[PDB]
Amino acid sequence: AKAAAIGIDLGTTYSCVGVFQHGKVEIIANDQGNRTTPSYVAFTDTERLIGDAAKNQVALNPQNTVFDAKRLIGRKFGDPVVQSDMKHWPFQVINDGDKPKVQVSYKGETKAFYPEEISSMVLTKMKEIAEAYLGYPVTNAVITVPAYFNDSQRQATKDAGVIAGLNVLRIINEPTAAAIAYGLDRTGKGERNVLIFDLGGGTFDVSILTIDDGIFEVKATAGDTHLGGEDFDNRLVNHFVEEFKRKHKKDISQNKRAVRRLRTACERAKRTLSSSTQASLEIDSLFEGIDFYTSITRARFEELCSDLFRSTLEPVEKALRDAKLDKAQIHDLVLVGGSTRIPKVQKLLQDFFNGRDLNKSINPDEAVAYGAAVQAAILIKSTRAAA
Ligand SMILES: Nc1ncnc2c1ncn2[C@@H]1O[C@H](CO)[C@@H](O)[C@H]1O
Ligand SMILES: [Mg+2]
Repeated sequence: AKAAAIGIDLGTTYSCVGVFQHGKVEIIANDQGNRTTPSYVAFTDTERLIGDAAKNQVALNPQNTVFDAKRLIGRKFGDPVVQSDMKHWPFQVINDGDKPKVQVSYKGETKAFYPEEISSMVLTKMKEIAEAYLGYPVTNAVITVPAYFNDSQRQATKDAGVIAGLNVLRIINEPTAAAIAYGLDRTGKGERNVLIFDLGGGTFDVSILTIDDGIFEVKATAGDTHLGGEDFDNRLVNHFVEEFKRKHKKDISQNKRAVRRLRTACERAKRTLSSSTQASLEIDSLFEGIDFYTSITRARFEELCSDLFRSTLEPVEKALRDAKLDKAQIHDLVLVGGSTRIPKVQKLLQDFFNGRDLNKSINPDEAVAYGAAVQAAILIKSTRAAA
């Protein structure tokens, strides 16, 4: 009779929704079969597109396709971070009372939205994905945020849930949700130190938590808000642009279609390289009707991104220093984020911890949502105590 509650990982680049029922979690696929959904919203003269449909039409509608709203949420327009990020976005960000708003063309009008309004559209889609699986309306949810988010950012995320028609049970930290997915808070009495290594599409976060009798304390947070999978895609694209120049004596960089098609093929070859030692790249008529059929080895990809992968250890060292803990004092190392599938990244972290095994038995893309779904199921319990 009681509807299930959902756990939502409201990500910078992608979001994910889960439900915990009968001792098991289901990470829910959307109608296109994807277990993760782009945190994108596109506006046209006739439609508001959310998720895959928005991301899939970004190439020709860059001014009216919004993404990265999580980088603006709960911040001031005057913030240096906001002014820097704006230089990289094709959509307009406006100033309304020292608060940023995204401005687009939508259904015949110029319209401006607060970041919480864009995130409420992403949350609306995640709610619908869950309702398609459950077969009934969903209202209760736990939403996750980065551990470094302040009160303004947490409140703006709750407001996004409220606008989406969701009752927000709690806002919980992303690394806490990942620890809950592994049941790390169920180890009973005694302090447990957990390091969460979160490398995603566009961000990198390291968090150290101490858990005692199910109570969490964030001991340190470090990372780089501008390091992730997209930076590795960028390195591959540069390598291929150079290769094309070498073979055909043409620079393909100015044709946006060629660069986009190359970037899309690069990202897929990158995924293959996590499972195979080689990946072929085949593109028909990339530039001036020339087919670009080539290959790349895992060793070459690792060389291309080597400095980026190595740089992930600096925040790990910093977090350990800030938490006042030695490497040997960390009980569990947990991998989160799609980019942690890269073998070289796992090797570097393992070597840093002198050969320690890494927790990766839960899909890295889904661990945060999984933990949020477990917490949501706990929070809606309303049993009266037996005599
Ligand atoms: N198997 C994989 N190997 C490497 N990167 C991956 C893999 N799966 C997903 N990613 C990356 O994780 C990020 C979040 O989806 C993206 O940058 C994506 O390219
Ligand atoms: Mg994330």
